[PDB]
Amino acid sequence: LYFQGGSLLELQKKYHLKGAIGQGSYGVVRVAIENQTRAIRAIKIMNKNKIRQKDVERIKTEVRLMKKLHHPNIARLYEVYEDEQYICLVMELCHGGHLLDKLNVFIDDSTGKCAMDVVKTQICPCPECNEEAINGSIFRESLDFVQREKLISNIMRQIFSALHYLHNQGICHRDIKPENFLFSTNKSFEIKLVDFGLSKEFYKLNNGAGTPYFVAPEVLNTTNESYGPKCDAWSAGVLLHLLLMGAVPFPGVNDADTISQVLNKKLCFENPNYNVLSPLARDLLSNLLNRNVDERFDAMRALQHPWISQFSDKIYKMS
Ligand SMILES: Nc1ncnc2c1ncn2[C@@H]1O[C@H](COP(=O)(O)OP(=O)(O)NP(=O)(O)O)[C@@H](O)[C@H]1O
Ligand SMILES: [Mg+2]
Ligand SMILES: [Zn+2]
Repeated sequence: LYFQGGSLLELQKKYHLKGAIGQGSYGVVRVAIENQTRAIRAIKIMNKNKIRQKDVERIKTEVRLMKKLHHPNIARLYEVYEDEQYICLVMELCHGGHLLDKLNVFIDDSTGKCAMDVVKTQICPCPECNEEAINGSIFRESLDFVQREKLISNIMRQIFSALHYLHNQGICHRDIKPENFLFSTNKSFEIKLVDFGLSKEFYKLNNGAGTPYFVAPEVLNTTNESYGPKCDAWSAGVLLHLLLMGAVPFPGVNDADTISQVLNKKLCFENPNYNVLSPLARDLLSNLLNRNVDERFDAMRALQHPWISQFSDKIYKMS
C-alpha cells in the first residue's frame, strides 16, 4: 500500500481540514479547504493497517483509475498523500449527498404509481453550504409525470455519458448502483460517479461481482471474467427501473433470492404495469434489460436513444 504520495506534513500545510461528510470502512471523508486556492475538497482518509487486516488491489486500482480519469460526471482525484499508516485522497467534493438521499422514490399507495420527491439534503458542513443554509429558507418537492421523466432522463444522460467515456477508456465499472453516484450540489441535478473499487480494465479481465440487485445475469452466470462492459448498461437499466417504477426488477428477500431472480426472470415489458411509462422510457428499459448481450444497448446507443436525445440536435432556436 504505497501510492508515491506526498507527505502528511505537506497535506496539513496545504489544506485546512473541516467536518466529516461521510465515513467509509477505513476512515472518514472530510471537507477540506485548499489554503492557497480556497478550493473546497473532499479528503478521504484510509487507515492502511485496517485495510491489510484483499481490498489492497482494489484500492490501488481505484486510486490509479480515478487519478487518470477526466469527465464532468466522474469525481476527480487530484492528489494523494500518505505515511506508513494512512492514505489520504484529495478529491472533488460532492455537496448533494447520494442519488437516493436527494431523490425520494416510492410507490404511492393510493394510485399504485411510482412517486418522486426531491429533497434538499443537509449533509455537507462546508463553508458554502453553511452560508447558504443560514441566509436562506427551506424541503420535499413533489414531481408530476412530466417532471419525473425529464429529471430521470437527465440523470440517465449523465450516467451514460460517464459510462461511454469509461468504456472508451477501456474500463469496466462493475458496480453501477445509486449509492455510487453523488449530487455535486443542492443547487442542480449534476451527478458524479465517485467509486471505482470494483472497476477493471478490459485488458486485465481473465488475468487471474457487484451488489446483487444491479449485477447482470451474464456476470452471475460466468465462472470467471468472460463478460463485457454491457454488464454496466444492464446495471444502469436496473437503476433506471428503480427510478421509474419505485422498485428494482429483481427484489429478492436476500442475495440468494436476488441472484436467482436476475438469472431466471425474463422481463416482459408487455406486463400491463409498464403502461405507466412513456413509450420511449419503456423502450429504453427493454433495450438495457435485454438478457441477450449482443442485442442489449451499450452506453452509446443509450445516449442516441430519443428518451435521452430528443431535445438535442435542433436546427432553429425555438426558445
Ligand atoms: N468525493 C466525495 N464527495 C462527497 N462525499 C464523498 C465523496 N467520496 C465519498 N464520499 C462519502 O463518503 C462515504 C464513504 O465513502 P466510500 O467510498 O463508500 O468508502 P467505503 O469504505 O468504500 N464504504 P462502502 O462503499 O459503503 O463500502 C460515501 O457514502 C460518500 O457519501
Ligand atoms: Mg467507496
Ligand atoms: Zn458543501
